[PDB]
Amino acid sequence: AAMEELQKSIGHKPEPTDEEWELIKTVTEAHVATNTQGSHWKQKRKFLPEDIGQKVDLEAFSHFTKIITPAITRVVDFAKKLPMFCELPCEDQIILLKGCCMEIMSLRAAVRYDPESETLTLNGEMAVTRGQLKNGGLGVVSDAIFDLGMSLSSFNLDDTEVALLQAVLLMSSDRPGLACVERIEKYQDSFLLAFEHYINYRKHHVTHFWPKLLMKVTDLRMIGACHASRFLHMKVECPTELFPPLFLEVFED
Ligand SMILES: O=C(O)Cc1cc(I)c(Oc2ccc(O)c(I)c2)c(I)c1
Ligand SMILES: [As]
Ligand SMILES: [As]
Ligand SMILES: [As]
Ligand SMILES: [As]
Ligand SMILES: [As]
Ligand SMILES: [As]
Repeated sequence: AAMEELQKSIGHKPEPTDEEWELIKTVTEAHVATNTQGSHWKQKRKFLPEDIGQKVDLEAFSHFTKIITPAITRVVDFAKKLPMFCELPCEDQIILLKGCCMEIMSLRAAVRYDPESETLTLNGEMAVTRGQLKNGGLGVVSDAIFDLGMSLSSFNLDDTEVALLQAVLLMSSDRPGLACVERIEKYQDSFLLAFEHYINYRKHHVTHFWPKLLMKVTDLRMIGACHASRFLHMKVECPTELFPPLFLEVFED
């Protein structure tokens, strides 16, 4: 903990300390419990009819918002199982959640990318294509998520890495309106540090793994920001009635 810089300067790659291993277990379990069973959506997935999602294709949009509420609640459930999140005020809770929701949902869809069928599986239950997701309301956001998915294939991420990534997205102190900024940053730094150490232990046969991984954090933030804009365009090209209450609550002030 106190011998970070010096440990790096020598050339050693510090692995998780006992305190961090404990933190890693909590976050991983948090993710695993609120996410689909690994390597299961593959056999249980259902491809969306090729005729849907071939303006906003309201039919495809319909199919997506039908399962969007559970996807969102899974993210709240994840956040709930992290003590650091619970230590925070109600106002900060909501702000943090409204800001990372689409970032985490996208990472989750992205890691369930299948190069064979060239599809993503939403909620591990609905296999969709780039065009289908694009026409269903996401526009270029679909492109961004699929591009992310194709890229993540080489990273070979496990439940721990995806979980830590989600924790880093969640604890974003720059979220506007936050009140407990400096402690939300302490939490994030803590996650980032356990994360880097986890990566050293994992030793991916990939060059500059950590920095490349960090760039993904930025891409996920962009996907989120970009989706905020896609939501505005949705409220115009879509019947207000096809917007589940929680969907509206989380993305719009
Ligand atoms: O797969 C998961 O667990 C989470 C997940 C669930 C869904 I439904 C999803 O698609 C979206 C997201 C935002 C949006 O405005 C529209 I219309 C569709 C994505 I991307 C990810
Ligand atoms: As709680
Ligand atoms: As509140
Ligand atoms: As509470
Ligand atoms: As505070
Ligand atoms: As974009
Ligand atoms: As955009």
